[PDB]
Amino acid sequence: SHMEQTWRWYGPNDPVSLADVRQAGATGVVTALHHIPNGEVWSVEEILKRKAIIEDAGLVWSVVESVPIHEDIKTHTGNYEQWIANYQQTLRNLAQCGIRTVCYNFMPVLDWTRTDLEYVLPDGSKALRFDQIEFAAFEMHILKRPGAEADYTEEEIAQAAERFATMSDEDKARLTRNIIAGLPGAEEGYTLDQFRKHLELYKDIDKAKLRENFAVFLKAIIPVAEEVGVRMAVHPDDPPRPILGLPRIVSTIEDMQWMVDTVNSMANGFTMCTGSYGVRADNDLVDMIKQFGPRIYFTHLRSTMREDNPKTFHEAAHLNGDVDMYEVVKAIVEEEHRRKAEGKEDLIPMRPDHGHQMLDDLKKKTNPGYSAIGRLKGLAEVRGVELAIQRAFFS
Ligand SMILES: [Cl-]
Ligand SMILES: [Mn+2]
Repeated sequence: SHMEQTWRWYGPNDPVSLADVRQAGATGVVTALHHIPNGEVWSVEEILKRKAIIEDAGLVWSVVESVPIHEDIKTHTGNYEQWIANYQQTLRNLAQCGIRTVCYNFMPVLDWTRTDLEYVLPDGSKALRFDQIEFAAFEMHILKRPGAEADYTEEEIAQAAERFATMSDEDKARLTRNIIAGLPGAEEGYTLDQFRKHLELYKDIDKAKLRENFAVFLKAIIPVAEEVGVRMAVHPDDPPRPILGLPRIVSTIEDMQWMVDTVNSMANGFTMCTGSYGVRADNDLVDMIKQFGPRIYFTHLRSTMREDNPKTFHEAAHLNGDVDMYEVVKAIVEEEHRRKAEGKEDLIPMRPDHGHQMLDDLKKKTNPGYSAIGRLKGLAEVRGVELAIQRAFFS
């Protein structure tokens, strides 16, 4: 109702139109210049072009998701210094164009990851799924990573071998593409061989080293963001665990603390993605929001559901997953009101993030799962929750 409601739109080629976005009840658009090569400067011309198209539809461009971080920066090799300078200039250009919140991530090699993009739920809608056994089967029988076995239980290893033996040729190829070709919003994509040799760049990069590399990026980027009035909002790892023998360092409350300890500036902030942090039961989403609320500049309000094997999860309906959406939204609302009591008024933009593929969208080739109807539904659900919290607690 007064909640800042935003919606990820991929641009002119997105099958979801800006008219769909408005009718969904979003007033803001989340987007990026996906056609601009990784690490290159986003020009004022290109930024203003996307901005104009959005304003044309009676919308505003609210949040950038994402400005991609080149792999050279993550490995601290090659042309990292130039890429950093370009990132800095991109932020200057964005700010000069009046776009002041930037979502980004530091997931190395792979971005957000699923094994199944067409998982049929009991109601017939399709969800995204990370099947731990499918993922083990890929790692040990397709990628054949030495020695991936350490990441798994004896039971999971046995189940993987069995799942792999039931897979058709096409099952194996589709599983592979699902994991490495890049899901919607990802700025990296690989063939199996490209992927395998890219992994080698990380043989001596452990959690501590990757943090060092991230610190270099942050200490260079944040003062620029602060100088120009842009706020940075880091997106968590998805899933928030170390996969493929690579570290993942934006997964827990300790990682959040590490980022604040590393760069104190308030320009160094967070995207509270409840779908990603909520994958693992030991993340206390409400406490995360209570402790880091002043630095939360963007939220993704969706839910996953852990299955019998707690590392297996699929995307749930927004109000029916592991995320206690009531408590999460209450905490966000409480944070917005404490800003207002500090004499400010600084709303936290949200987007529904992912939705199930349902109704008319089932007959379509969609961006997984950035179909419109399921995301409209999640947005409507959270809108209702937030409105009632506002009235129950802040009227
Ligand atoms: Cl969205
Ligand atoms: Mn998210």
